[PDB]
Amino acid sequence: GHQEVPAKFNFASDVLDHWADMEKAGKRPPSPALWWVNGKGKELMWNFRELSENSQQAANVLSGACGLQRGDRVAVVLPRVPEWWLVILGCIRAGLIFMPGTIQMKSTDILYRLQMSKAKAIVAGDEVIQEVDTVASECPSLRIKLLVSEKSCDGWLNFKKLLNEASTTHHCVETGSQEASAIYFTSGGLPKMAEHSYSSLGLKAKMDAGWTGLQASDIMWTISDTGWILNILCSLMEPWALGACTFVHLLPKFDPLVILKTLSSYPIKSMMGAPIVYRMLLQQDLSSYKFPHLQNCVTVGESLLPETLENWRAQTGLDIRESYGQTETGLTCMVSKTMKIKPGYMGTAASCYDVQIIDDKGNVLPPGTEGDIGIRVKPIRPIGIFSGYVDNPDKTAANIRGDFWLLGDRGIKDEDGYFQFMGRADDIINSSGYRIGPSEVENALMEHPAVVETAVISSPDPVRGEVVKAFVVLASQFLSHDPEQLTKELQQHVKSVTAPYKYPRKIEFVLNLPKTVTGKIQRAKLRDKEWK
Ligand SMILES: [Mg+2]
Repeated sequence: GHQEVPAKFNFASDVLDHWADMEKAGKRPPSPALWWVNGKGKELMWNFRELSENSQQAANVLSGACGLQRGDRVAVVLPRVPEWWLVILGCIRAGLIFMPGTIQMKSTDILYRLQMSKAKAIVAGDEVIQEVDTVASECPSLRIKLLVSEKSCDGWLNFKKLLNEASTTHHCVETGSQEASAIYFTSGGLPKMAEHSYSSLGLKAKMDAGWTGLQASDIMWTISDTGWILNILCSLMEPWALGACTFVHLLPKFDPLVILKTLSSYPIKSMMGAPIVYRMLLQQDLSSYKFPHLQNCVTVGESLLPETLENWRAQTGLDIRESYGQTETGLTCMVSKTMKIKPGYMGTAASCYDVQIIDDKGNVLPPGTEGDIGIRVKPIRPIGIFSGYVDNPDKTAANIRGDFWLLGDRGIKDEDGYFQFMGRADDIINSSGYRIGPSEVENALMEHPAVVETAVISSPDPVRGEVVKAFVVLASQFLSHDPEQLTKELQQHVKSVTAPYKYPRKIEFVLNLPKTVTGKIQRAKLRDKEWK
């Protein structure tokens, strides 16, 4: 379709500079925008005027000292240091396409991203420059290497010193609402470049703002890798749309006790994290570290188990409000602060998204019927949807069904419009003309004492083309058991707790299962290998 958006939009000029201006005018006291701590005694805080000044300095470093021009792509690979926030704002101000990536990336990942994006610059931290420098020389478009570090390195520009020398006045580029602001690499096959516009990030953020329950004089802590689109949406835009403060902890180790201590030691009122953050915190006896100031707990990235919600309510007296989204769509469904929580449901449509469950032809289905979760993008493409996969309109096309952008997830919608996540459509198993969800099978296997962990996928079958296969991590108590007899026992066990057509006709015992950094089982990785 197409959009109904203002011609121009820029988050820095249209949002952040408002708050800076308000301070300058005495219309609001100097208010914290960014509070950073390293957990080792170093803290730093910018009010909105200082944030504006310092990010105008960043824009000047980038546009002036490094000569990056409007439309230039800037890889950003930083830990959780304030310079990530300054650099991203710097790019927004200067009209540069920022391309965030994780500080954990290896040189192969870096080479692929730099080459695929034809990035003209990389802004990197100490911890990744050795990896970058192994491959930087094979990226002919890469002209600028900006290092954020307390030290200098030959061949790298010293960002922090350049920042200090830069002018605090930068004329914000009058960016178009639909002009490219960022590229986030997915994994859809090989990683795709999801391009977002100034409006699909910033304007959408402005419209979503406060769904978390955050208010103007509050502090939000989003716990995120700086490379994840979560970081732009919730660490940067949500609080700043509201003129609230974003709290950032270096959090060099994902240390649940550091997290608890932090929540307990700072006046943090809202937090966002992946469900694993909450499950980890629940592995603590939270009771030595009360956090009475915390009011709002939100989560995205994985299904929030009803048990986790229950057990967080138990221990903290707080809700966890779930949200749902992907790189291409940002915040798609959420439980906002005023909405009742339905355990196992991820809420209702964002923000002028029309989210529906749709059938294989693209028709809206009635409540209670499983289909494909989609966002209506015809006749009008809503604000918040990405602009397309860069250099790949076919892959963008392939994900549109009728009037709908397919998220790739199955779902059901209840009577009040709440969505229940029913798994990745690509994880459904097609055996002997039956569709089989892996979750029921995995859940079945999990009831058995021998099974500590399991992942159920398709396996190519001689006789039936595709079969149900289970990878199982054994309880140590069953390591001694006969693999063949145990295999028949588990199948007998599944045949007997679910429709027998669902049972795993193959079982492989493994010592671990591949998982994301947020602890999600990577079934596609297992399925890939499993098909030669
Ligand atoms: Mg068990």
